[PDB]
Amino acid sequence: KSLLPKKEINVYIGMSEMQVKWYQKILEKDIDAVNGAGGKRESKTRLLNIVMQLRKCCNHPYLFEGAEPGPPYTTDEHLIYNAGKMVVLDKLLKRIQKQGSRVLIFSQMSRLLDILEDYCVFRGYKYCRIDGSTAHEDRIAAIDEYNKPGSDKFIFLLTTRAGGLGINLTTADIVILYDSDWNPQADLQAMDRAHRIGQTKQVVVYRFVTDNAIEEKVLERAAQKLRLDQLVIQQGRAQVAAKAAANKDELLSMIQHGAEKVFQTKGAFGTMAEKGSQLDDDDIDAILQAGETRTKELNARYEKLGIDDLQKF
Amino acid sequence: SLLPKKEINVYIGMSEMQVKWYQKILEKDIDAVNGAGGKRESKTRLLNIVMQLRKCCNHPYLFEGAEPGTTDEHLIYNAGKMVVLDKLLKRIQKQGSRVLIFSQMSRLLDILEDYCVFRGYKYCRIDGSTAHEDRIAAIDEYNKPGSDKFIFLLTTRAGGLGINLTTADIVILYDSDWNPQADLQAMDRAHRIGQTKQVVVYRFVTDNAIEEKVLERAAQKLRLDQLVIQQGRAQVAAKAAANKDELLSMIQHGAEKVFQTKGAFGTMAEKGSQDDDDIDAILQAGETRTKELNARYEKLGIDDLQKFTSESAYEWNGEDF
Amino acid sequence: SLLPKKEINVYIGMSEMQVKWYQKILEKDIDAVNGAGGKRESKTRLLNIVMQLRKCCNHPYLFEGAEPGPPYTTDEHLIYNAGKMVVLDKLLKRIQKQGSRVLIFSQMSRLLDILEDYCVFRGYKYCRIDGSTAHEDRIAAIDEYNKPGSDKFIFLLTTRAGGLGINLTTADIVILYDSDWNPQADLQAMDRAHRIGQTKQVVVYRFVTDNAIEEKVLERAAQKLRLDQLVIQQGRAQVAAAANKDELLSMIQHGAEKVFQTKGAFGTMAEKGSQLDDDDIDAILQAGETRTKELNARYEKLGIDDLQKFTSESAYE
Amino acid sequence: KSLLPKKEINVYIGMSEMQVKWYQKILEKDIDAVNGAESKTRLLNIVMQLRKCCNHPYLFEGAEPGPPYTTDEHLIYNAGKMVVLDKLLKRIQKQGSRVLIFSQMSRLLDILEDYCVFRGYKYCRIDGSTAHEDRIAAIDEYNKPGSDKFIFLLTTRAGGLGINLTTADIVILYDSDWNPQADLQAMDRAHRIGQTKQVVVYRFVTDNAIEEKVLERAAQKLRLDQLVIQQGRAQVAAKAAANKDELLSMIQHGAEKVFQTKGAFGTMAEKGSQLDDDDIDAILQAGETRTKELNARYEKLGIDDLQKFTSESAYEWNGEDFAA
Amino acid sequence: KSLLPKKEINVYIGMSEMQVKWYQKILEKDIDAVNGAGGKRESKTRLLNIVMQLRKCCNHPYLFEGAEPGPPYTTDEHLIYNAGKMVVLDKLLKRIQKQGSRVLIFSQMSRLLDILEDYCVFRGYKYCRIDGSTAHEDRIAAIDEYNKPGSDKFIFLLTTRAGGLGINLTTADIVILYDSDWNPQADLQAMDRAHRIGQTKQVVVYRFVTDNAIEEKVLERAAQKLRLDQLVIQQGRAQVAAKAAANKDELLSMIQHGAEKVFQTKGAFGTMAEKGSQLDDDDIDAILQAGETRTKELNARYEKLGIDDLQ
Amino acid sequence: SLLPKKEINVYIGMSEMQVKWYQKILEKDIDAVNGAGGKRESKTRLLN
Amino acid sequence: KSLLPKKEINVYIGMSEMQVKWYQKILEKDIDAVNGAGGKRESKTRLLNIVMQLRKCCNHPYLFEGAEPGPPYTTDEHLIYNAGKMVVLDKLLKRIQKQGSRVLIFSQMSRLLDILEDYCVFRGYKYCRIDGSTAHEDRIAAIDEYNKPGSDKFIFLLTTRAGGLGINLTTADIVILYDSDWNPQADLQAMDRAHRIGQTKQVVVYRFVTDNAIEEKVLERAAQKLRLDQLVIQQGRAQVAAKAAANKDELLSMIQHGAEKVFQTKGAFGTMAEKGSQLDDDDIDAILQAGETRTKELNARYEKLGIDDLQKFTSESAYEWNGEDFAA
Repeated sequence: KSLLPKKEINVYIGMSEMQVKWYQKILEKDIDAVNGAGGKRESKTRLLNIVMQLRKCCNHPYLFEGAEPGPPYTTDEHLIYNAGKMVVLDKLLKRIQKQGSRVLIFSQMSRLLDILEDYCVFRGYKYCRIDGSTAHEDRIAAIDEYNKPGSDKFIFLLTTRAGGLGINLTTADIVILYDSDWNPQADLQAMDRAHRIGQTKQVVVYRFVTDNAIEEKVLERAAQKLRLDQLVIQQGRAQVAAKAAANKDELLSMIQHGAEKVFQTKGAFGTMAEKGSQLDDDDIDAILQAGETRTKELNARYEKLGIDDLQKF
Repeated sequence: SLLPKKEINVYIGMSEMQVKWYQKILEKDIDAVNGAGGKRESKTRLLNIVMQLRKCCNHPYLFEGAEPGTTDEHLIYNAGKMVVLDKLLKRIQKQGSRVLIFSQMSRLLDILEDYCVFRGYKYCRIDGSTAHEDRIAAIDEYNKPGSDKFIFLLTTRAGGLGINLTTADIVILYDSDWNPQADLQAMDRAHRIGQTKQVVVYRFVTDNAIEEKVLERAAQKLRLDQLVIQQGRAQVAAKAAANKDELLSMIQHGAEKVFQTKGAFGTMAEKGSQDDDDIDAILQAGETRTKELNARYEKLGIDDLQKFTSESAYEWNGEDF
Repeated sequence: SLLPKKEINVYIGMSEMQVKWYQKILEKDIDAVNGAGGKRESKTRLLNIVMQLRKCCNHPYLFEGAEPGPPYTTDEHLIYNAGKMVVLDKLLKRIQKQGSRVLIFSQMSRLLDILEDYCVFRGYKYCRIDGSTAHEDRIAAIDEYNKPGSDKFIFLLTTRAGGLGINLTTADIVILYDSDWNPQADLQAMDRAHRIGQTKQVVVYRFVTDNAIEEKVLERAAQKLRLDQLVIQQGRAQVAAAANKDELLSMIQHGAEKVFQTKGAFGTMAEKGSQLDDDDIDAILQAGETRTKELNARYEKLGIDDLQKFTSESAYE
Repeated sequence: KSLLPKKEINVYIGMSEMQVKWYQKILEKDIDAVNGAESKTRLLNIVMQLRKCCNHPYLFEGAEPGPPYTTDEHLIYNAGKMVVLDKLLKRIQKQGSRVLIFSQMSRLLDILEDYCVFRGYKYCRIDGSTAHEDRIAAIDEYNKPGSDKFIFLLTTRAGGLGINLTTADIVILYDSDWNPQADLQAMDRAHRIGQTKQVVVYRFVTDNAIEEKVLERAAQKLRLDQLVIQQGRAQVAAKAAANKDELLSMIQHGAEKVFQTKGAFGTMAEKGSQLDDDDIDAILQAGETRTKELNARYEKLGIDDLQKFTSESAYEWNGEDFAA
Repeated sequence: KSLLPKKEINVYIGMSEMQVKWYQKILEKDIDAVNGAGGKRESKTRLLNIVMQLRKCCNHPYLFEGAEPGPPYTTDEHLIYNAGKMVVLDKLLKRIQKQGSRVLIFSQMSRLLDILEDYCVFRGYKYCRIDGSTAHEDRIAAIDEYNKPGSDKFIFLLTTRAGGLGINLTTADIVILYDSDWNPQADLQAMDRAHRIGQTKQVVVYRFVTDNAIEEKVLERAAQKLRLDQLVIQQGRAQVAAKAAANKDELLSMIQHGAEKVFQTKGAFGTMAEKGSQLDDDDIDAILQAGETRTKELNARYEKLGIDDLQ
Repeated sequence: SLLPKKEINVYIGMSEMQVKWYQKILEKDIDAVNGAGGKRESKTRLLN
Repeated sequence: KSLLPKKEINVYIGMSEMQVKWYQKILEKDIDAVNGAGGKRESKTRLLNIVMQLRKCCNHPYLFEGAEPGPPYTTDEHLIYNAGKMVVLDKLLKRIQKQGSRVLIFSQMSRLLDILEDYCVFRGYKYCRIDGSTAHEDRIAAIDEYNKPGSDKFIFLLTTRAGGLGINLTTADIVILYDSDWNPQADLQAMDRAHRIGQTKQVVVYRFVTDNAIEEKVLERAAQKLRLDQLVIQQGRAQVAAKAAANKDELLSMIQHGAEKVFQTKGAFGTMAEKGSQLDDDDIDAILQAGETRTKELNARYEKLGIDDLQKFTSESAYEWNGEDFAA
């Protein structure tokens, strides 16, 4: 049956004033690692921590303790306009529901799904959730709850880790990757819960990217890793074909090649029929001339082929 | 500087004698040739037809009873390659060049031995089923400064790895191997370190017969090998972890603007957190940047994606952040 | 057919003003220059000297209070106060005269700012990608310079700015004002114009301050570039260090015909017959050591291109 | 102290009439796989049987003349390597040299044990089934000054780490290991720190048989291991950052000439501030010249000539303990 | 949606006279390794050869050279009655087609699929084939052809290798494993080409097993590994729960436990309410006896559970 | 021979003073005891 | 020959007033990860940074930038009395030199050897050094020199992971592990530069451990992994013996067991000699009684051997050199 190609769209998002303060605070508390480096041994683990904190800031400031206005922590509109992605999500979901579409929202951080839960109740969105701490049959209980015909649920909150487990959620048609995994295949594996055989509608995948921040630069490395993985796949294909011996069909096409021309020939075959004896200096000069031309012709056909054009030969 | 090697295919016809044997081979198993065999069959009978046809393209005397019931001119003129070789060798000797000749079949080198005696050529020989000490002597005698020999008879996979015959400057592949590397390593006996002259390789290929089709399958296999070698860095770089240089560029990406900003960032600051039209402008501009990102990267080869070992050698900042 | 690019090091001196600043930088911390102090000192002190000498080899106006006193004008002193600017001025002039366009790369954005004032001073139409430049901006900057019949002439970039795979084949000359510490960075900047779609011969000019710090910087990068090539060229070695079918088949078939031929004993045994006087042993050891030398001297001299087994060798037929 | 380099000599050996019969029988009993037709498991069996035949026919059951099995000269003249070994050992003893004999197969050392008893050769043995206290009893009994022992039989993968038998100067590899690094450990039981005499290593190779082909494939992997070593050194140096001394040499370069300079420096001094086309042609001409000369100096540095810091080589012991 | 569970049935099959001759010949051509032993270094590699040949004999005698009646070859009923599995396959397919069912046929050996191709043509069965190492675009072309509405095909020949590629073949309802993979998950990966989301009918899987031969013994060893995979899966789940920290919901149950009874109490709590002072050692014996009683009871609740529960 | 160990849970009550403080703790944070915060609130409040 | 066993002695050291300030500064600048009294979700990557900084603090504060006194910067006595290990080392070396002993000093950090270099020159201590950035040409010019008779040298500074396999410095008798590796076998190699074949004197190894700090706890965690490696080694011994088939020596004792007693017997054997005919169940009660007695006795013999008593064929300890060479 017809499976429409998935529309994968990056939506670039800014940061709230609160996010800017925290993003600045994160960079400040390790400016020496940012400004220069330490011993190469030290810098890597020290920079890797900055990455996660900036990753958290791009997701939501409330992931940091004491950020949300002090106790009591009430769920109001502040939960949305204090995070850049929430503002985009709030209006994106409002349009998604009106067009009769159901949405899966994946995330790297379970504490962010916790934030999304308080938002869903604040807006009245019926939802399901698989964290990864979820047990085996509580997974299946949530899948069935969402896929049942005439379901009341609308959003399915998942961690990207628990997305690629062989679960099928074709009853949703829109995928929102709130943040991206470092392995592009893991994000690609999460998309294939809605865009797989069984889907009837157009799958649209929204990849939230905090523009002009660390998430925009990460997008370029994920773009590399997705391409290098594509090349390894191609090298395996060319390697299988290169290690492959001739088939029964391959041997036959070689034998029959020109066999008809031989059966017709009565006297002499080919270059011997032209001359056939006592090669003259000009006679060999013509063969070597025509041979070198045909030699260039053979090399030209295969030198222009390359990996991405493998399944021609 | 080592001059790149000239590789030239010499497409050659066949004699009247070869026509009869080529037809007899096609006839004694003609039902197999037209595709009659079942799929469960072995490859042996199909390969037997191939081996006999290649023998016919080399020299008809490879078949028992083919040669008339003496070493004379008929030895040269009853094989299309032998006619081409005879004048090609006579012209090679005059210009002072020395030649290596490779073959798949040791019994064809038996024919070339009688040829080199008929024409009075000095030669040595390594069947590859000779002996280590014997082929050491055959090598050194051919490379002896002031060598008497002119031709050197070899089978393609014979000498081993790294023997040196650079005192010869021309290589003739009487017939070709199934694996392109065996012929490629046969050329590299002459085209390797120490060669002072230009190495030229002649590949006898019987035109419009089976050997013309063997050449294209071997030409494919060489190209498939080249892509598997060339994309060898893909397995490495696809699993590599980020350098200090990589992580540093990730954290500093936009750090200048964030410090400069005293309100919010782009989407939120300008708009102020409040339209269908504003969001539809984001999805529009977002999808455009996605296409341009996909097109720019999904065309790339491994020359742009490969990470040199020297990049992790982070030494200083270009702009001291 | 894509022509191999021409890479040329252009060795440049320093103006009288640079020598003054170059001396001051060396003087203000002459202890570290002469290698004084403890060996426990962190790398920060020397690296700061490297930065200042690198800026000084680029342009003295990168130091505050260098440009002639207030008020500040943009004139010919912007050219003749830096040796690289003097060579670049006639080089750019000759580039436009021959109908060529040029990409100019740099490590420092504050230098591209200086080059901006130069391009406006000489009336050059130009584009700029900074690395501090938004995505949609540099897309338009790429397209502007790549438009057919483009007004622009010079493209100012930082060696890292654009990212992978951007195309600037509408230029055929590349000028590296200053070099990068890792050679792949500069090599990627040349391949902005030296890639598929480039019709004309790509020429790359690399400005190098002769007899100063940048000449010594360059040798190190050239070394690290040579190291990388040896690694990459030898990347096939570990996967080669199992056994093919043919490799196992050749081990069994080796000499098997001669075995079937033999009815009595094999070589050493047939000729001498399980009894060996001193002379026969002496030949065995002399023949072996001779074969041992020729075997070792043949393989210990080889390279990866001879040991590497093609994947098509597994296609046994 | 001065440690004389080891002399490694391949001793190419033929096969007795009995070996030829079995070698033919092995090839014939599976001539289908020998011909070319897919599982290497069928070939790996043929290889192992041929190695046994190159070593000794009595490793095959029913080969030795039927019961009773008597130890006589037939234990020697029915194996090509035994004939060479018996006269080699005889000369080794006459020149006052003692020999360690290694083998891949413990059942072959069993054959050598019966040989040593038949010839009156005092011996010791470490089989990798030998207790520590029994190993140390054999080591000392062989090394004690004025020792009576002459031959020491060991398995190549006995796995003794740091065993010292420097009181012997000759090592005989009856058959060869598939990993050349394992044999190099067996050599470095006599050729190690403590050795005073010239170490000579004899590697028995059955000429014109499977053992000769194995010998060539071992040299290929032996060279490939060297190439990996060199790629590793070139890799470490390529990722290495500059030292305080390396940064210092960069800073100090030309610093004296700058302090020496009163006016302008170099190009700006040679023709100041205004350059005609003749000036640019001279800079570009010398610049392209110095670029070619600079590249030529670095284009000549291959993997085989790299600055070694640690001095490992594929042709010396890994320090790796090969207990299989 | 409703996905009916798959019927997995082992079809135990005998051997033809020709198979017995070769099965004897294989066992005889190396009987000393079979009945006894060689060296532990020799025997294991030597036995692995015997296993591979015995499975070829259980599959089809024509896989051996010179076995098929003297060439020239022909496709007759001899191609069928000379292999036990083919005879059973011949009558099963005759019933399979009449009940309006289509079958995927897996095998470890492509040279056996080569035999099945000649069989399918000999009976007039429309088929497709995906061979281990078939080009990707050609590999896609058969999936689409077999699944297209109103398809002409009836049999789909596959290698167990080319099964687990993420291909979907739900338009068939019968799967025949001509022979079994040593890795039980590989055969289980082959069944899910038809028994997956999209299937509407009852999936039946026939696993051909040569009874009283090596293939029957493999069946026992393969079932053991199938259970060991379940045990590792269960150990992983039990490991995660042991590594898991308490929920906010778990902590809430800990705080609330007995909180209402504490608010209810006006004086002191259970043991201190019953007595409260330093009273008799009869009181301590009453607590310790009930304490040892509740401990035996408490341990009993959790010593009941097992790796198969986790609930 | 090592004798297996007798493991006994000995179940105990609280004094009148403890009941007071056990109530005072549950009272001074009665909202969290009833479960008031959203899923985003950290465990710190309940853990205390 | 007799190779005297190594004396491995942990010498516990305190911290200077300056070290305490930095140790406090390290803990305070990331106290939320240290406390674990709230969320306890904080990542390990944040702790690995705290661990690495506290290890530098235990070595020397001058590894932190801005610690050492501002201009004028001078190498004086403050290089010693600001680090607890330097104070102990300074007096340790003073006693070591007078008794005619030479010392190898190892370290995990090459930048610490830099501090030791300034220290060695400040006191007039002749030294050599191997970093792994010092070439083989320079290696043999110093190690093979250091051993030469009448050497002027007294101290040899090396990094624990210099990599030198088979480098032997038996002309030194004292090994100082200024700081410890997290793989004990890496420290074992550093010891086995002096405590190996060729040594004539008693090798003493001093392992500096900052008491009541992170270095004391690491030492206790190092003993666990060091102990667990012995168990892995011992389990391997039991595995090989369990997988071992019987040799002809094992088979011969089985055939010979009681064969003489059988050759001597001319009537019935054992139990059949007692009765032979099927007699009282008192006889079966006596056999089952005697059989159950011998069964418990057999179980007791093998239930009392257990691991750590497994027979030694190869002399590998977790407490001796791996044989592997370590490079950082």
